[PDB]
Amino acid sequence: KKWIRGGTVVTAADTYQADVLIEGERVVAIGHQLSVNGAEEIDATGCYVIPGGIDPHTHLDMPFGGTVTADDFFTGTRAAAFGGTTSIVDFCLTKKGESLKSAIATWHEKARGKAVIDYGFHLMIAEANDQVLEELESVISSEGITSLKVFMAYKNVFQADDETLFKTLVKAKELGALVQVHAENGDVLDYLTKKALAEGNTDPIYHAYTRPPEAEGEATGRAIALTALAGSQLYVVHVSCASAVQRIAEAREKGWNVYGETCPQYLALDVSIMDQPDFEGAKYVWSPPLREKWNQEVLWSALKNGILQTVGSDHCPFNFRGQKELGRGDFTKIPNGGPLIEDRLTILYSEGVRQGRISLNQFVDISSTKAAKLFGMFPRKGTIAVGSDADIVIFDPHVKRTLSVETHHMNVDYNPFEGMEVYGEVVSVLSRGSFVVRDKQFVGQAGSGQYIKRTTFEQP
Amino acid sequence: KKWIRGGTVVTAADTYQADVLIEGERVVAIGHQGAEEIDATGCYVIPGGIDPHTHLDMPFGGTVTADDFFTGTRAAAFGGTTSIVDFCLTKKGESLKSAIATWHEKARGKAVIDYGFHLMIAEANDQVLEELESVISSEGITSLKVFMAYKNVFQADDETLFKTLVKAKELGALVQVHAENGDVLDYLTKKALAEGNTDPIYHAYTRPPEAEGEATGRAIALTALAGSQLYVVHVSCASAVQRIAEAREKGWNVYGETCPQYLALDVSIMDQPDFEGAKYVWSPPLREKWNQEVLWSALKNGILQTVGSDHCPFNFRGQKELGRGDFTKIPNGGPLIEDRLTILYSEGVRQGRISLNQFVDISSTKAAKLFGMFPRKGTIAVGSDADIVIFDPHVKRTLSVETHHMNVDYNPFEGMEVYGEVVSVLSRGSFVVRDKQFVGQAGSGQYIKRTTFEQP
Ligand SMILES: [Mn+2]
Ligand SMILES: [Mn+2]
Ligand SMILES: [Mn+2]
Ligand SMILES: [Mn+2]
Repeated sequence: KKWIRGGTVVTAADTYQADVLIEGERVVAIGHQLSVNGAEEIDATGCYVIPGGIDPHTHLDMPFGGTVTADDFFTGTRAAAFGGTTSIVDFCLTKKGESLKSAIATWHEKARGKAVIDYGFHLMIAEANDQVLEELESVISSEGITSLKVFMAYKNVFQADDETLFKTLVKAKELGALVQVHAENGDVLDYLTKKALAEGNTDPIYHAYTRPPEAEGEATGRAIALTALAGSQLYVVHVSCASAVQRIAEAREKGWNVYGETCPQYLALDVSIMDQPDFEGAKYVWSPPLREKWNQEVLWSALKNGILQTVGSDHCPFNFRGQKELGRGDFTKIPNGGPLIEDRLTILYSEGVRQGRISLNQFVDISSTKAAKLFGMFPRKGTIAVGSDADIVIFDPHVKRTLSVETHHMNVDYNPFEGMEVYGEVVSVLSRGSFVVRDKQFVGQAGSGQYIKRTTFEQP
Repeated sequence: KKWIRGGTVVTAADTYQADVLIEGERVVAIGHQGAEEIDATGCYVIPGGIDPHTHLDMPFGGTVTADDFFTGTRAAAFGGTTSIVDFCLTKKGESLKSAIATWHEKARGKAVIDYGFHLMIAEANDQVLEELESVISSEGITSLKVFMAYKNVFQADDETLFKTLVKAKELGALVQVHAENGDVLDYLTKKALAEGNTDPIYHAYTRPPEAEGEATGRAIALTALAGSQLYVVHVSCASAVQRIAEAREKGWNVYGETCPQYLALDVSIMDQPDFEGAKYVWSPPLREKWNQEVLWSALKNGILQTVGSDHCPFNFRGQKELGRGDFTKIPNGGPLIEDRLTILYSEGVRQGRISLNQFVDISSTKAAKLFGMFPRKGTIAVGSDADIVIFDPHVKRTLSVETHHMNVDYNPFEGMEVYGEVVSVLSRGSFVVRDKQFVGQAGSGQYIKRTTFEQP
């Protein structure tokens, strides 16, 4: 038994002052004057009390290049916890000619004992031959997985043809699974990529100009069209640019079940930061690339008027030295990815709520709740109500602080928002009503995290 | 020397009454005040049809298209058209020159009217990208079909599609696309068989408009990315006109074509008892009647700008019969070459959807300027080849197999009451048809070597 009193609680809907009362793992009662017989106090006067961040886009301990992502399931989840997030959903990668159960098995072992907070998996689909379509039944029922990434880019590495894409959409309809897509046209990027090399433009900046917004717009559009044709449901990850928001809007006007996600870097960074003398642009090499500043407003507007509806990290980080160095000679060999898991929550807060782009209630919805409802964790996660796992987060909105590698908790040598002056700070984080962070101290234990078995798809 | 007097001449721009004067193969002077007279009092005098979408003597299935380059071009001439552009099909692992060679031989001696070639592109590996220079300079070819559908038969991936667009930019070639998503159609197709829906009607429901809208959108997006120029063939539905419109508003060089069947027929005609729907099996399929208005509006306000037949005909007996058991085997195609000109007239001008001037532009001129045959073809001016057509707008007549000139057992517009009739057709100032008689000779037709791309 724990007792948070003094807090102003904030959810996707409600904003009120009251004490919450946790017993075991779950919130149990909310109000004035509860029955707190002999239970641990926690003072939350002055602070906001909010549900835990859910971060539906994480690639922890992944290979990309012959090298692996810096954070593991321990370093990763900890950093998430530090930066306000209590539950992640990671991308289980399948390898053509692939026991689907054996890939999953691998991702479980990658977590077990390391993870401090709760976590779930998405399942990547490489080919959708008869073999794989069969296995999908097992996984949705037994293995607690009900969402499915298809990459339309990374040619000869992860890329899938329209066939795979469509068969997977129609199955997903049949089984009740959200399909997700990395919507860029591999084929046009490969050509532009191999051409820019032909001409000796090897700098990291040419990572951005070799995958123009027109190519995201196109694949997003395409993936929407098949979803329409299949009668299925879509979640475009990482929308970076206006060309795609346009395509998502358009479909959601015709009432189809299309969904959208950004990340902070597209909300808070632009291309100009890559044009930088020495290898400094490799800090920003990730896909889709950073875009022109015009697009930040459009992305924001979309979140605000409910056109996009979740925010993830796409945390996939690599060290500037040694790792992002593989590829001094050419940008194709820069492993693509950023360290974004930690600051996410608070940049949403500081740049968004605090400068009047979204409401405080939307900030929760956009970082926590809506991601639970799409990925079938609701109401175990993503809210403060009676029954809900006690994934609470006390949050002090008055602190002003500068984001930095000197002070962050991810296991990497840089921070893409290095130097950003920012409001808000994570005081304490509970996961199923146990401290992971207290007064900004790691009091958690490795292995405490539990796998979340998600339910099948249901609108919002 | 020939002398057409009494005519009211009609072009893409002009409408006036005057005598034109042909000498040799070319119009030579026009105006008021020992040469062969031809009376055109009462009739319209207009430039020859150009039909930029023909598949004459083509294989599809293990069978071939009914009309050859003789029967075909004659029928065109009968129905008002003087110059065609046919689709030279390339096979993977393909001497590009040898494919062309084959398409020349298919014509030589058979063709009665003038003709050119498009070049199909199957793969755009280094080999083929190299050859393309020879062809655009030497072989007179400056337009290129890539099919995005017919999986494992003609279909190209986005790679081939993009490379070709960027090369086209580089050489000055119009790229053309058949814009349906092969992949989604294959699934829907093999699924509709799984369930035992083998009637010809399921040809239409296995390739919904959404899939044309998609490939159209897609092929437009690459064009933007390549800075190259596009011509979507056969736009059948609103989903694609939408996509074309949108790009043209942003000022890219995207072009659009329909055919009469999509202006004048709808799906309901397929739902018909016995194998009668197979008469309408072709790709894209007939659409709901809502779309005909949208297509017509586009032509009118200059969103689409050309009209072709996609003439690719097969006999209802024996040939269309190939797939009584299942619609995948029905060779996809219609007999559309002959009536095209006059359905554009009667349904379009006559019922007040287009102007008389636009009728020429939409059937003749604009196709010349996009395919690089202008001003040799597609107008009545001093210098232009005398591909004239005397045209009587007052005749009422019923379109029928009993009376048509294509070498096939049916007519898809069979029974349509229609205004207008082709009296006489000149090709380079020689009669191909006189007072509705075939006075032409096989082999008289000449290959037209087209120039590179330039706007409009
Ligand atoms: Mn991605
Ligand atoms: Mn990702
Ligand atoms: Mn076609
Ligand atoms: Mn065709």
